[PDB]
Amino acid sequence: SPSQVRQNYHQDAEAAINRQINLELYASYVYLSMSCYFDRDDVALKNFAKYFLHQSHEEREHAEKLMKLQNQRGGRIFLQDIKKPDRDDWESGLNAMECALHLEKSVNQSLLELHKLATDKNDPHLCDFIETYYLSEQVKSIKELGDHVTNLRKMGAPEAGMAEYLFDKHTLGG
Amino acid sequence: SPSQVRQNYHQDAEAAINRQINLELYASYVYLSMSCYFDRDDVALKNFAKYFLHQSHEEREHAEKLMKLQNQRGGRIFLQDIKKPDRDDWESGLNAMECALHLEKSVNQSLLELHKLATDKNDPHLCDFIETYYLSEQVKSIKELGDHVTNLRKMGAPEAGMAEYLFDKHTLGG
Amino acid sequence: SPSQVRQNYHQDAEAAINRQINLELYASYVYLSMSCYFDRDDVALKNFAKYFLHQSHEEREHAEKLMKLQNQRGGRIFLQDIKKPDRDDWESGLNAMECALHLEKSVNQSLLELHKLATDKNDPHLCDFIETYYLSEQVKSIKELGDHVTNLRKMGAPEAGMAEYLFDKHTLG
Amino acid sequence: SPSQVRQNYHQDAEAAINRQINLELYASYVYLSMSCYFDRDDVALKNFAKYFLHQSHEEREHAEKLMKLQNQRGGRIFLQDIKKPDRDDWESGLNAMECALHLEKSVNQSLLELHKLATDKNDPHLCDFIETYYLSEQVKSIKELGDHVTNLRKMGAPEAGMAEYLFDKHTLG
Amino acid sequence: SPSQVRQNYHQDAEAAINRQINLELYASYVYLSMSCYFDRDDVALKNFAKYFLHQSHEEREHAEKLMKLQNQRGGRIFLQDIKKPDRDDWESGLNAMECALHLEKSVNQSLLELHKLATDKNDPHLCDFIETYYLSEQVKSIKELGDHVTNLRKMGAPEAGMAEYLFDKHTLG
Amino acid sequence: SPSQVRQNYHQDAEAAINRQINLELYASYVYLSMSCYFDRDDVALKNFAKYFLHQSHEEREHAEKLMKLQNQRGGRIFLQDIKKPDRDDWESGLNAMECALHLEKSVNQSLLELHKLATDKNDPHLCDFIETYYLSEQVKSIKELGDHVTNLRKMGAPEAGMAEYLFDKHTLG
Ligand SMILES: [Fe+3]
Ligand SMILES: [Fe+3]
Ligand SMILES: [Fe+3]
Ligand SMILES: [Fe+3]
Ligand SMILES: [Fe+3]
Ligand SMILES: [Fe+3]
Ligand SMILES: [Fe+3]
Repeated sequence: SPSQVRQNYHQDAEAAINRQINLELYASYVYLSMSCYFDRDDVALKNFAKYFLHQSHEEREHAEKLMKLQNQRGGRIFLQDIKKPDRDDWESGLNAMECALHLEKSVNQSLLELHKLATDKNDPHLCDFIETYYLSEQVKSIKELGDHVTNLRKMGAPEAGMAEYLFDKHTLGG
Repeated sequence: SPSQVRQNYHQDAEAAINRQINLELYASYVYLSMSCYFDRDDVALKNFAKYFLHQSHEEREHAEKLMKLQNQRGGRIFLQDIKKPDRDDWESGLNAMECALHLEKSVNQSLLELHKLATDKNDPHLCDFIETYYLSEQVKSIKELGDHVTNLRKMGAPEAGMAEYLFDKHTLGG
Repeated sequence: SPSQVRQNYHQDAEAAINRQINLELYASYVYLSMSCYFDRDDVALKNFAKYFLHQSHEEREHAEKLMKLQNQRGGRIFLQDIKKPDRDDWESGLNAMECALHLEKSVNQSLLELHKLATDKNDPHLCDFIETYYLSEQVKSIKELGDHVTNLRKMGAPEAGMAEYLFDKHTLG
Repeated sequence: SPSQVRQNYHQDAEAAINRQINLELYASYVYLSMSCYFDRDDVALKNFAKYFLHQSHEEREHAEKLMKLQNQRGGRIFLQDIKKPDRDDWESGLNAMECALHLEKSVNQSLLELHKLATDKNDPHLCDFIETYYLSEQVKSIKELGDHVTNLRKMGAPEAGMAEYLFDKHTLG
Repeated sequence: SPSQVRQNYHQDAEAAINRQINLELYASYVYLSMSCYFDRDDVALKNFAKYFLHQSHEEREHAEKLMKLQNQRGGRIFLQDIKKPDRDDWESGLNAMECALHLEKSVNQSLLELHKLATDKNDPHLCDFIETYYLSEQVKSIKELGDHVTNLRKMGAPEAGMAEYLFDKHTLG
Repeated sequence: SPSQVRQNYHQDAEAAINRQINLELYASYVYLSMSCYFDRDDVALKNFAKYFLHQSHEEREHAEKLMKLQNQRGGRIFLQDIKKPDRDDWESGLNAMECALHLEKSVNQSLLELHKLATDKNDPHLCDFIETYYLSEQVKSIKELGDHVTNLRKMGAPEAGMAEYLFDKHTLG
């Protein structure tokens, strides 16, 4: 019945990876929607779009790595519907960063509980895997997104329209 | 209020793109699933997996180009749920190619009707856009999957053991 | 009388090319006027000048390619006067971008009508020629101009001083 | 049963491609004959021969590119006899160019008939395939051949001796 | 009020530069009409068109430089209609060279009058500008067009049709 | 009536070359049929396709060299209809090789008769021409196709599915 490679891999941990894979693919789809917003003619911020397009592809990459982990440990992949993002119009550059900040913190919460579940079942490989390739990256993203909000707020976006334009050119342009 | 860049871009075409975007994103999620199936330890065909992963990212690329088209013509993007693949287990190498063959014909089928619509609304830009970047790619990709199914069939897949193993090395290896 | 190389080229289509050849040359002259407005000392926006001068050269290049299409298909070119632009002063960078957008949209409306006639006279080469080299760039340029107008509106041009100046260095530079 | 890759590909389109294939091969054979004529010791125009040899191999490629299309869409390649050229002695450099001009307009006419068949059966892939790789090249080859005739006529060929000799070196060489 | 940069720049000179700008744009637009003529399938002189297109682009660059002068000195550019060429059919290469020689001499005439105008108003910058970038160039152009008209006559154009063909390859190639 | 270059070139040998030209053009056509067959979606052997397409073009090179031979010896090229291949469906990789083997032996027989006839008429140049560029080349093609026929039979083609698929990669790739 079980996979020939399976060893110290609980069936609950297997299910939480399938949930995370879906939650990672959900993140990718949200960031893709954001990118499209800033590429609109009535928004027209290419480096906001380019930034969020890059973030979308990393989430696609994060989803694929869990799928490889699932198969590595002997667990089987089962995919669900990827839900559409909560909103289509994201208003402005600032709001998108704040929705993204919340999105990454939600993903981080799912990973922490996943790591908590991995610890409870004495799964040190899965605890190492989440520690190395995910928890560090989420802390880095959450801090980065927090910085972008901190500056945009100070600059006076979105009321002062010259704020988001100058952010797009300097911070996201290099 | 409406798009200042909009011109001769009928509102049904705008909607037909939104459904076409979801179709290309679906196809990517179908290919992603297939790639991971051959990555399982009880299937273990590396170049089958690597092949379908490439097809998935091309279907992702195709979706993003339609999303760019939507913004170019002054349309507005509205996203739906990306539905899961009809099955989780893809039986064998031959079967996945046959499922991919049929999938591409459904994607092409939609594009033809999208061209038919675009021709009836007298939109030469959207007609040439589909002609240039999609109909050529679909006919080429269907022919390719037709060739693979043939070779895997003649070789005796999947009951004959070396059929898919040798095909993974020779044809899908390079 | 008819040319040795003439085949499936309707006389209505032939004349429609010459009208377009004039419209492309007119668009070039409009863009040359715009470019010079920013070259003025009391406007002094050097990248707005480079931008519209480049568009002025490409509209000439578009006009040159339509002329080449006329001779390829055996039709005869008949040039008309080139009209002057409807205004000399363009006020600001934003206003010039908004005018340019309407110009490109009006040129596209001429190209769309030209494609219609080709379909109604069963000329597939002429339809392809317009599709391949013209409609693609119009939508692309229109979209680009739409972006420039959107950004400038939000920044607060032309009444906010640094709006157009900074746009000059960042987007156009 | 039909092919596994077949979709929106009519029976008349499939069969029209087979005729179009034989036409391109026939044209290749015509150009091949022209080329070998100028290699004769009593004609001896090397760049006339090398020019028409080049047009022979490009037709062969056009014929091979249709066969590629035939297999992609799920149709099947039925071949036919390639008819010998209507004449062997092409007389002069001017006459061969006039005969090639006629031949290229005939092939272009057949591709136009093929396009409206593809248009009638709502096959946009076959319409684009013809638009992209054939119609545009046929207009160029007809125009190119027309230009060559026009010069040779003004030079005074074939009565004028150095007309075809110098055209060989300058325009073709 | 006068521009901040305006100094020793008379309004008649300002107005005459704008009339010159139009004449430079007219000169350009004439050359393009010539270029289009030689690209025709019944004329088919490739380097003739090459030559006349080059002159069109240079006359365009001459006008753009005169516009830059207008803004440099403080003047303001007022554009006018660019009149169409006084004929559509240019008949021959020899005739187009004679019409071009005629054109350049007329443009030189205008600049000679623009120079004395500047001389009268004691404008040493504008006198130098015209001497440096225009008067020397117009004499060079007229001399070159003199040479081609001369060479084309002595060769026997346009009755000997091989003459214009060989002048296309050897002098303009 | 006799060509200025012609010497020791019997008119039977001239007529025989014209038949060989047609036979080489036939052989080129048969290979083109075979190549296209393996490019079908339901066959899908891309290197078999490449192998026979290469032979088709080398048969055209053989034909063209014979056409150059004809003009060198003052003979005149008279072209006939290129007959269509005996079949459209070539069945399998094995069958195509055996048909190719039969074709190369048919062509070789026609060459040996052409050489025999050339030896009867004491035409030592024509004998050497067929020895140097055709006879030695044919023996190789027949030997090479002999190997491919043997290996496919040994592997158990086409009944064993992997036979021709694997032969496609290792031998022909
Ligand atoms: Fe993630
Ligand atoms: Fe796709
Ligand atoms: Fe344009
Ligand atoms: Fe089209
Ligand atoms: Fe052709
Ligand atoms: Fe000038
Ligand atoms: Fe041979």
